Amino acid sequence: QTAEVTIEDALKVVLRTALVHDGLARGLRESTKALTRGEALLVVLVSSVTEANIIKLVEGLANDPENKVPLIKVADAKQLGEWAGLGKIDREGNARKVVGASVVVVKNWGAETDELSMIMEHFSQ
RNA sequence: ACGGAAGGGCACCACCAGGAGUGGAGCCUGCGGCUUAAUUUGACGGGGAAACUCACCAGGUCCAGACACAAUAAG
Repeated sequence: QTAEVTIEDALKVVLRTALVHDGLARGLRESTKALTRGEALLVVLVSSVTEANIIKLVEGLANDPENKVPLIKVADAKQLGEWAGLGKIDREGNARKVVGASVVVVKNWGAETDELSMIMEHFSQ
């Protein structure tokens, strides 16, 4: 469905603070295995991943989702890597560069419970 | 200080009178020695002793570096 900027930013900060809570699965494989075991409480998929194959497989389970499968889209790959600790680590004075991720799962919420509840309930519409 | 000048004790780790002996024998056990891949080692070691005790040998295994720092990395 139609993705807004508030939704995507609140989402990347959800990945940011639920990353600290030791509750993420950062990668295509770890997130697909996260969704096969019923461990994904919310999944984040990047809207700019070049190869569409694995996505054409995840977009078949996105258009027809299960009762325990909520998803949501972000804007870029390198940045969704960044908020998951990967991609980049940029704070007021410090910087460190890695490479960006395609999809990331939130297994344990913790410090972002009401935020992932809001994000998942506004994607219900 | 030192005496190997002399004088006393005062003693079965000294001598008399003995007693039992040991040293000779086989076996035990400790020390040295040689031999050994090692025959662990101190000068009784609570040192009793096939694993343990092993501290010595022939080989087969693990587990290494706090960290800092440069690349990689999430496709």
